[PDB]
Amino acid sequence: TQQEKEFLESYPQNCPPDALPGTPGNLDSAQEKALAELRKLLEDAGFIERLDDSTLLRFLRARKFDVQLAKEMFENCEKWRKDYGTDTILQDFHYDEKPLIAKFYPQYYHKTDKDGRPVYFEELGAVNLHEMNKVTSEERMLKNLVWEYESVVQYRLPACSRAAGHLVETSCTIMDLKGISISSAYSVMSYVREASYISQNYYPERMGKFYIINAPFGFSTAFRLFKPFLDPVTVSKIFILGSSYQKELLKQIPAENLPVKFGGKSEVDESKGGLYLSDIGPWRDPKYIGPEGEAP
Ligand SMILES: COC(=O)[C@@H]1C[C@H]2c3ccc([N+](=O)[O-])c4c3[C@H](C[C@@H]2N(C)C1)CN4C(=O)OCC(Cl)(Cl)Cl
Repeated sequence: TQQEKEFLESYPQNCPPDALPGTPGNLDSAQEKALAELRKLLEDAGFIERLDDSTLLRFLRARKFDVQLAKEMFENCEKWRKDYGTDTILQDFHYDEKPLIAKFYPQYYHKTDKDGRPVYFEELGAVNLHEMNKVTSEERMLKNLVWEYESVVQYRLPACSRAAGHLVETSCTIMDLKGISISSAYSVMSYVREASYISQNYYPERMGKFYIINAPFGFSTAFRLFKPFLDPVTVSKIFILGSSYQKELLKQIPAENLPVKFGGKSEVDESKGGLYLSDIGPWRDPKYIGPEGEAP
């Protein structure tokens, strides 16, 4: 439609030249041929939405540029979007529980990284599902996850792209394991498995950086010993850190963007919900909000 054209022209469209190959603005002739092919197949099948360069190149990158497999992945995602109701979830779903249960599984976005990525915080080690299940269900926790993802697509990434001066496609995740136990790890395992399935199949190439902090000794030790056998791309994206994580985070996230509790300088009003109920970032700055309007 013409409104989506205005939306896609409302923010920078190119990744920086030193980003990964196959990203927007950094295609060779082979990759460019694959995008046009993939696009032709999907139009011929009757798809109209989500055929912009950024979306298609993400599915291509997830399947090593195999057009047929990327089309299959796109078709699986679109089927889920119809069954789950994802295209209207921002209107349909209302997580009014959140103020009651946020402290039992803290999840919040807060500002951006040095590359413009919105930073997502998950205090998994604090999880208390026994108390969380008094108020809400796992199905509603997953709806809230998809709601956030959709809010990242529609609102946070376009604002982050404008604030950074280049296309921003991905998040930066900080997962805090402080307080995790074997018991609580098993309790959250079903949720995490569902979340990962959704992320990997329906949001490919949206993970930019993933930091685990306060990892227990045995978990941390395994990654240290197997890091040499891991893809150097993987090693640049995924970090398993112990209790001295502050300096590593500050290399990735400006001090004024990183919350105090994690070694930064960024502060929020603890009397008005604190970080758990906050959603601070460029997507709340009118200078960086385009025709999509401001996020809910
Ligand atoms: C619209 O896009 C968004 O809103 C992003 C998408 C989301 C995401 C996409 C894909 C994967 N993924 O491909 O797997 C993945 C995530 C998780 C974190 C990301 N953001 C917090 C939100 C982490 N994540 C994952 O599963 O974590 C396990 C590993 Cl493999 Cl990193 Cl240890």
